[PDB]
Amino acid sequence: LHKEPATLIKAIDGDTVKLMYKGQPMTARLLLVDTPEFNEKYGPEASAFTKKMVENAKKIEVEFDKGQRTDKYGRGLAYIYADGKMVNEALVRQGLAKVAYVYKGNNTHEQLLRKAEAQAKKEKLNIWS
Ligand SMILES: Cc1cn([C@H]2C[C@H](OP(=O)(O)O)[C@@H](COP(=O)(O)O)O2)c(=O)[nH]c1=O
Ligand SMILES: [Ca+2]
Repeated sequence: LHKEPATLIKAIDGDTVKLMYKGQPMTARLLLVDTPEFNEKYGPEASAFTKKMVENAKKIEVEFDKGQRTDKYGRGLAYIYADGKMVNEALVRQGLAKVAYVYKGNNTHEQLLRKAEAQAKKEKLNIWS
């Protein structure tokens, strides 16, 4: 896998961000995770976390996995990094997302995110509290 540069356009919610990628807008949905809806517990906290992470980054990168790059709603599917830190992993490690939507052939970072989830769960953080 490889990390490609992109520019933040706007944060959207806990697991969706709008990026300028190769000069065109992309609504990127984070691979392998599920954040609560804004009307669910920890929803606002998940949105706030991702917004702060992407808005404070000097450098955002997009990394597609090996399988499909667009979902059935027209969103890009990727791992997003903010100054070298993966947003997908950070959300999970904070108990603000669960590992979810794990489809064959787009699951490179599955083990990594499940490690994170295990720690968040042990710590009873947020969703796991
Ligand atoms: C993360 C991810 C979501 N999706 C789709 C599945 C869900 O639509 P379906 O329920 O109609 O199958 C939806 C959930 O997105 P959100 O959690 O953003 O609402 O996004 C993918 O198809 N592939 C993915 O890798
Ligand atoms: Ca969601």
